[PDB]
Amino acid sequence: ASPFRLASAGEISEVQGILRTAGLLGPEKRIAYLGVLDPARGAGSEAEDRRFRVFIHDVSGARPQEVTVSVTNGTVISAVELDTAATGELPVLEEEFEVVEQLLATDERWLKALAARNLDVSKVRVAPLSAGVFEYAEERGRRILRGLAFVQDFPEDSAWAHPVDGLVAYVDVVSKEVTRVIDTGVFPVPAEHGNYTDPELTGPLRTTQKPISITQPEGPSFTVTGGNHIEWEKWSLDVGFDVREGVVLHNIAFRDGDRLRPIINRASIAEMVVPYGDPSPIRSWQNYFDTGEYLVGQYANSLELGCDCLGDITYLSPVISDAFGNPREIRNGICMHEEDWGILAKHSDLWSGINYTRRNRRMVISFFTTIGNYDYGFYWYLYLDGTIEFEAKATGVVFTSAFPEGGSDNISQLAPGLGAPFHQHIFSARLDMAIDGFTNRVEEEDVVRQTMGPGNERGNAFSRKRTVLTRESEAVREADARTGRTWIISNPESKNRLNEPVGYKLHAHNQPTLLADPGSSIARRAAFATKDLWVTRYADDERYPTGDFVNQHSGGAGLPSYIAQDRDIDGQDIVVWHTFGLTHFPRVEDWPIMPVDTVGFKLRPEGFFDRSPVLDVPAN
Amino acid sequence: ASPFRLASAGEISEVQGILRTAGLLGPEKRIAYLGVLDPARGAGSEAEDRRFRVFIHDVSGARPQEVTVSVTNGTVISAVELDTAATGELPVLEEEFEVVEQLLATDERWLKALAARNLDVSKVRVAPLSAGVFEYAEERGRRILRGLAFVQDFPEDSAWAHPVDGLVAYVDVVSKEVTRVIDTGVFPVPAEHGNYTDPELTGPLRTTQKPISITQPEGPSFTVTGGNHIEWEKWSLDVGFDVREGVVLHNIAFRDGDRLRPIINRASIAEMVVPYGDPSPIRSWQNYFDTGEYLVGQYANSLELGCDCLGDITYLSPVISDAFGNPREIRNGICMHEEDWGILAKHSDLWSGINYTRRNRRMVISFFTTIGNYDYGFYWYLYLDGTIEFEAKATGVVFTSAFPEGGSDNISQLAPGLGAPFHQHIFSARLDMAIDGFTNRVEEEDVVRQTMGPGNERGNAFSRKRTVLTRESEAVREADARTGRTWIISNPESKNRLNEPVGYKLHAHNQPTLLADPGSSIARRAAFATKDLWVTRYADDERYPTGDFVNQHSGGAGLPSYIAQDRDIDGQDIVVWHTFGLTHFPRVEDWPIMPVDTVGFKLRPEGFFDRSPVLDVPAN
Ligand SMILES: [Cu+2]
Ligand SMILES: [Cu+2]
Ligand code: NA
Ligand code: NA
Ligand code: NA
Ligand code: NA
Repeated sequence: ASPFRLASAGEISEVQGILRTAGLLGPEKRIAYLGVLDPARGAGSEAEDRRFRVFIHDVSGARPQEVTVSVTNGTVISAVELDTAATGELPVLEEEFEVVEQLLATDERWLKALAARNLDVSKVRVAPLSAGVFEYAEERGRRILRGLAFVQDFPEDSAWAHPVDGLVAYVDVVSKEVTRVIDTGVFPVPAEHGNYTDPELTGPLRTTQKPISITQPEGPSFTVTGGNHIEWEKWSLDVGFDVREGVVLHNIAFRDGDRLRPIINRASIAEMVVPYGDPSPIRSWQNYFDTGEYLVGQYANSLELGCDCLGDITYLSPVISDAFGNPREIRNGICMHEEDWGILAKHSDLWSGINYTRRNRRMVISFFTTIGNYDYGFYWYLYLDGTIEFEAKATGVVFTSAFPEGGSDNISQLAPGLGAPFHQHIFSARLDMAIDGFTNRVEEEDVVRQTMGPGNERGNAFSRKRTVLTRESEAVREADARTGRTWIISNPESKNRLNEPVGYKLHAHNQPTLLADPGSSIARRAAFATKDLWVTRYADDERYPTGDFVNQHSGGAGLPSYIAQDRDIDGQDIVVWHTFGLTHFPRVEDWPIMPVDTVGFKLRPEGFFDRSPVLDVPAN
Repeated sequence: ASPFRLASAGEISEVQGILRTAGLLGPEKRIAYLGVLDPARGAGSEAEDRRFRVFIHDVSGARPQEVTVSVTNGTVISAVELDTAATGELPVLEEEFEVVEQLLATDERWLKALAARNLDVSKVRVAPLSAGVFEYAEERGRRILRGLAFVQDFPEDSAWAHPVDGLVAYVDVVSKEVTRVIDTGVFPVPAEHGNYTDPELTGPLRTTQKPISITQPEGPSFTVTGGNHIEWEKWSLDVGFDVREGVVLHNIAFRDGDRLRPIINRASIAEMVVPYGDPSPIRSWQNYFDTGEYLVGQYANSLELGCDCLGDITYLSPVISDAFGNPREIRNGICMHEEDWGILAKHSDLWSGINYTRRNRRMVISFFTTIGNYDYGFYWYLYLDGTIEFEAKATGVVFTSAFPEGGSDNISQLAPGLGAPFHQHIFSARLDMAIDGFTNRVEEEDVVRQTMGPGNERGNAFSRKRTVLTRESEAVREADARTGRTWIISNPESKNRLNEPVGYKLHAHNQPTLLADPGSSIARRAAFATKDLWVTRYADDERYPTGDFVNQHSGGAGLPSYIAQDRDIDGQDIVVWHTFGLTHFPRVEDWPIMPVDTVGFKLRPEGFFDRSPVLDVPAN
């Protein structure tokens, strides 16, 4: 009955039927995106209407469409033709990936380039990459992918070990034309293999690791109701899944005595960009918007018990649409479990004689996605003490190139002749805040150093200052680790027992933001990534920091255009957008498969409760 | 047989006998510090000599002594009388703590102050705190403690809830004289209790938490030999224990094929300071050097199975000396165990068809100490992939004051009338490096942004720069989170298979350093805490960043005096000193007992290995 329930296979089948009957899903059409729309603000009328948003691509070159459907009523609500030269192309389709390699295999220029390198075309894999927007006027309004080549010596070989540098091609995937083949010169193809399951590379496997057995003899402490509603240790939330964003958390609330207190209305990773920092023309266009261009949810892994998720695991299997509107289940795509998390609180008191220890735990909600060579884990954590944390885990195989003789300022060497270009992995968390309700504000908190003198005669005092962000034009903020800068989201109309506004503090990791020149194409298309924190006034249609149609969009859409409205955010329905990421200079230890590295953020209560919220945790 | 073995009870008993026979341990003497000396450089002669360093206090006012003893030979090696007005006082003795409250109970000024507040002297606990060095000329060369008062309503009451503000006393603990009683005015004593085991405060305990059972059916994967030598998943190290520093790690090495490769010769937390930022004269002198003044090892907790350490736990019970030279065992003072640590590496490859997942784990070595109201956990972690990490966990009860009517810029309000002064908790990690041997150097690595233009026509390139620190005078460095600053410790004479020097990268958390005015007493005594990174040339006698005798030492000793030697550190035997800490603005949720907060650092391999070191981890 809950409006936040996961999409069912029956809903998706109904959407397909509604589109087909309306004449919108002929044999030339493909569904590039399908997802449920969240309820609009003020849904306290119970008048549920399950609506789906659909992007429809046409493989014959006709204009694509954006369509909204009500499965409750069985009707098309609206259908708009899209001018993609203006508003951006649709996300890349899984079926377009294979088109690139097949088209290049019959192009005379491509074959001549491979022949010069004595490579068998049957052994050459082509990575199909998003194109971005650069200097090529003929690409405006066309669906382009760019291809980079790797050699696979045999069917089980890791092609990433054998990049074909000096060569790139551009492909129009609708007209099925190779527009350009660029050959800047022959580089040796690195010859060492990177097969991390080959015994010749691994050596004998270790026999020293003894089992760690994690079990829950009475079952887990959380309950799942209505398919996706979780209650755990005073937390309450709904676990959503969207094919673009992946796991989405709704209605995060905490049961404080007899009050269910809201904290976050919607939390998601709303974009993630991977920009490459190699100025070679073979790769200087390379920027992945994994969320906006590729849709990270549709490549979610099925997670295996004992290997991917260890312990007493509860799975969710979300349903998405394939390109024809058929429902597809991602079996065991989301893992949920609780974990011991060390000591929560401890004190041995000399005067009272009381020794006190309590243990912490966290609830984990995670999924893993694979986009070509990279694999990303998305982890949401809820702690007993009210802390909320996100962590991204980056692994997989690094993207490779030749390593030039005489070295490089922009590429690491991993093996003889094998390079890995510098790059970043940058995420945008969209936090639609609801601290004790929807009237919220953001304050920036800095440490304040004080000078020795009157009133501070021993020169020991220090303080802090808080600055309220009152309008969107002043709500674009940068980190300052040296001054301990954090941001507090508070509710000025809801006070704790000390008559202070209740709040939550955002703690960032203070990693570098986007490094590209501010005049670059990527800085314009990924403007969100140039600043650590943005605050906007909530609006139904302001969903992504990069806009709705990211693929081949010329720039400026999303957050820079939203904040130009300069709306009041002082005690209003607000959304916090936090940029955070990893700057990756690959090391030898990242090859041939990369150990996990992590980045994230957390929010901790700041006078939200009237005292510690974990006094009622038992001794265990 | 190993020279790095823990001190035995028999060794300590022999030290006592040697001191007694030499006439150095009469009834007026107290042992303020006793610990084993590490082998000197070049101990490859097997000529083992177990030597102990002893600080001997005299309760009659005679000069204290520093003594070195050889238990192997049964001799006093050297004995030096100390001029404490010059070189500092000895660490505080546990037995001096009770002297303060007892002496004040008979002082007419103290009793008049308590009578004005209608407090029963039998209910007034006095926190005995280190004195530092301020404006009081009569304290030079005397052993002073300062006392702050708290009311205990009944024997099991938490006195911290009832600070007696406006009152402080200074006590000469040798002459047993109260030198000064300062009463700046009557503040109401906060009346709410803070008894976190009282059902009236906790409410009914939760019944919702189901058990998490962590077991190892075949036992743990590590072995312990010689009492304290650990081998685990290619790591090798010795776990030491010192009464001042606590757990010390020796001879950290990694088995790479058939070579045992050193990484760190000695790792320890060599100082930790807690400066308070309240300018009230009642507290503006308040700075704890928990390591140098109090000795954190002697207050180590006995850790309980299932509560403090969960899983298959191996304990060490270190032995220390009491004040009379008798051995005292800290039963179950160190916990050692391995922990599952999520996913290590993962890739699902479209082209090869191979799906690959491996799980990570870490070895944990920890102890917990209690100093008055605060409790600190010290955690060392070793990971499968070569990462080394330290984490401090801060909990206990925050130090309190009155909350002034009309508020404060330097104190948080926790409850009606109850304040908590702002403060920091700052640690110094001393890392005596040995990356593939002792010829090491430090490079500072910054991200480099590049301008769009020739050679970078699309404005996407970025790079990095490394600066070698060649002399101690240029080796005092500050963090810069915005430029992604890290430090690399490398061995220029040991190269990986790509002909690059092997190295390890230090990743800091980039938290604020010491906030006090640079002209303050604490900035002079804790100079190490004003900068994030120091590099010195190894020397036997340069052990602590604050010097040997921290208590009431006027300042300048330790790191600032060491680096004035301006020694060569470019490919030499070097020591890295890393400052890191927490800046604590207490929140309501920290009261009445504080949930754990954490800070730390980590070191990751940087071309130390020829490829990923965890290819031989099995599928599990
Ligand atoms: Cu990367
Ligand atoms: Cu603190
Ligand atoms: Na446009
Ligand atoms: Na909001
Ligand atoms: Na002095
Ligand atoms: Na060294």
